[PDB]
Amino acid sequence: NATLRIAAMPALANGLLPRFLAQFIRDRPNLQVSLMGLPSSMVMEAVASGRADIGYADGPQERQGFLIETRSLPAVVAVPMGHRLAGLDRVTPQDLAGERIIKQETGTLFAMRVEVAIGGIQRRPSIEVSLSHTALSLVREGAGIAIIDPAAAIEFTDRIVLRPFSIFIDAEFLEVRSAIGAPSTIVDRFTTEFWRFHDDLMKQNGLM
Amino acid sequence: NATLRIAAMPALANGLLPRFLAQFIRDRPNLQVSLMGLPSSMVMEAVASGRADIGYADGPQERQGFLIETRSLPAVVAVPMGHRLAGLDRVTPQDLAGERIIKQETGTLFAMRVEVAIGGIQRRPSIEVSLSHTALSLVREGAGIAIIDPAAAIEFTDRIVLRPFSIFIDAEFLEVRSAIGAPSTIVDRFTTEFWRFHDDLMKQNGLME
Repeated sequence: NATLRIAAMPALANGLLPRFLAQFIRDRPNLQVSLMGLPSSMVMEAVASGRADIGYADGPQERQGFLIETRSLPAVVAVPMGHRLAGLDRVTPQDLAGERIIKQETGTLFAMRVEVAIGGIQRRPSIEVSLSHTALSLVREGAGIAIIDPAAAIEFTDRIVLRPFSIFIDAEFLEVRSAIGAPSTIVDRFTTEFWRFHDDLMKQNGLM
Repeated sequence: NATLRIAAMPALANGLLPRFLAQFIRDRPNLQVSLMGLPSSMVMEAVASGRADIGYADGPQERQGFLIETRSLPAVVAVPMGHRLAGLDRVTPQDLAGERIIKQETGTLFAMRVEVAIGGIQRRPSIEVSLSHTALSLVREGAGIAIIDPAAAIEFTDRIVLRPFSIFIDAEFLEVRSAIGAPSTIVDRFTTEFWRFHDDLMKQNGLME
């Protein structure tokens, strides 16, 4: 009960999770925590094999053998400060014509659906990245714009403007636990308080 | 129709490279760039197979068949803003006594050597991570301390403090190119201009002398 082993996709594992963990451990100085950043596929493996107590991954995943909590967050467009797209309430694919859109080969279903959504839109030669965080870094430095999940965006909210994407595309987050896992109060408390933290943070910023 | 393909380890791929890339591409409007984050082992394969023009990996690495430029910088101690250790000139292992030191299990020789250097110090039950960026996030959020390479932590210096580590553990960065690969002026430009960008920034913060 003084053990908390977490496996998560690098998205949450590098943003919202360390942020919430910092608050969660204030009560518990003797708590031994492991926060491992893994691909979504290996996150499922870590939970199933018992190497991790909680798993966080990108949907979709096969549910057999797992207890799963889910969230769906609409796609948003991230633009530099003062960019003309900040003048809109809702950004369409056509509004991206002639922009330098950062392409994200992250391997998620979300990223793929996003790229086809803007498949016929004229654009300048891209910068193709492999991480959502890297894309946002380039937008912050003014190298272009990106289409993302809002959870990845929230730690860039000061130097970057967000707008809802006109195409209805949701990013699905999974909280994963083993259906035959060991009863744990600390895991119950963490998973419960994290979603509350997540939901409150997203709703406060008009992202949910 | 020039395309630049760069594979890099988390240390440079997450911070310094994107920041430099934004500057490098602004007056090259029709230049197409790919920046793929990969493990150091996969970076070597990316360069060896031609799937990447330039490679950036942790050291040491199998040199045979490559053209490699080397950087080596001392390990620094990353503490939260206003932490007690921020008032010290150098941080000794004994100075880290009773501190929450985020354990980094990244597979690098640097991180492994680091964990050996502080294995004789009694730490609080810390937080284990597999990503150096996760450790830096935790330091920023005030969750603990971390010994890390300066080039990966330089992007976090807005909210964290870097102090010299009294044990001289050097992180080795490699610029990797195919010895067989055809000559390229855009690559010659990027590689040398990046190192000047890297060196200047490290010197500006006393992380390089």
